Amino acid sequence: MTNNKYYTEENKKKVWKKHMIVLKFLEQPGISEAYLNYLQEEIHNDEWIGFENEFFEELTGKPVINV
Amino acid sequence: MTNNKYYTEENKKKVWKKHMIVLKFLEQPGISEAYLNYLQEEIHNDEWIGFENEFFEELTGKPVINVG
Ligand code: NI
Ligand code: NI
Repeated sequence: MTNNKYYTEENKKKVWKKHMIVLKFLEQPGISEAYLNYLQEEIHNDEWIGFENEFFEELTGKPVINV
Repeated sequence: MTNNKYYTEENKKKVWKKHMIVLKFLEQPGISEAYLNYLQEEIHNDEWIGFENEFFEELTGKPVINVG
């Protein structure tokens, strides 16, 4: 069974760093409130499956990572 | 700038999912533009030293990840 195309070490590193970039953006004024309102809207979208812990941590201001 | 002590598989999976959540937020009206503005203000900030490639891929709309 071929090795992963998507969830790869290089790609996990790239997402880690790009997530740092976006995270500083989310803390900007105006943007913060909109991210929050978006998160409140999205937890009720059943398009996401298996994402419950992450939505909660995001909604409650929990640290991104543990540690 | 990090020793990668918390760069663990569990945390990588967590950051993966969260970044998917945020990615859908960026596609909303207004937010993509605001994000590009932010990145433009941000390019010459020595806050992102060592982030150059990621920053550039983000600014030029290059894919989030590399399929191959
Ligand atoms: Ni609901
Ligand atoms: Ni510069």
